[PDB]
Amino acid sequence: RRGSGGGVCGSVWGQNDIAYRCRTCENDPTCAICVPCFQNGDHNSHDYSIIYTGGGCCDCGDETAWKPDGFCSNHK
Amino acid sequence: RRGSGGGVCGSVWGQNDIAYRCRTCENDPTCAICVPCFQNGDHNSHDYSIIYTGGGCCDCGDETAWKPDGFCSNHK
Ligand SMILES: [Mg+2]
Ligand SMILES: [Zn+2]
Ligand SMILES: [Zn+2]
Ligand SMILES: [Zn+2]
Ligand SMILES: [Zn+2]
Ligand SMILES: [Zn+2]
Ligand SMILES: [Zn+2]
Repeated sequence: RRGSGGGVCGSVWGQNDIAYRCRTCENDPTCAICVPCFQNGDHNSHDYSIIYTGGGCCDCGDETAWKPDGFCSNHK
Repeated sequence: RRGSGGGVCGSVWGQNDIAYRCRTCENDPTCAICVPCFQNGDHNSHDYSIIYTGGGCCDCGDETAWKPDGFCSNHK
């Protein structure tokens, strides 16, 4: 199966790449979205943080990993 | 175990690699098959599209991801 199937970002991170955690939007504490997806969505007043990913894939557009209100303009 | 052969393709994609979505053959909207397997199969009149994968692996030969009549000639 493909990582961007079903309208999901799936941008792939290297081990030391930064991304965003958003405690307001996440399904669980391992979820995260890429900086572009964060910047093209609405997380005003959310409890978000820049994190080091340890690799992985962006969850934006995946409703089983991230609340849809937290999707960016390209995956909403 | 082996990655390919044994009636399974398993080709692994990078983030930006293209592949084929075939809505006629897919088990679900996140499935995809690699360009060689698409070109070695029968998708005449199927509703297929070239897509960007976001990584992942080819579903050709995996009956839980892809209808067998959409398997290429090399993965049964
Ligand atoms: Mg036709
Ligand atoms: Zn993203
Ligand atoms: Zn997004
Ligand atoms: Zn948020
Ligand atoms: Zn293949
Ligand atoms: Zn094949
Ligand atoms: Zn097909």
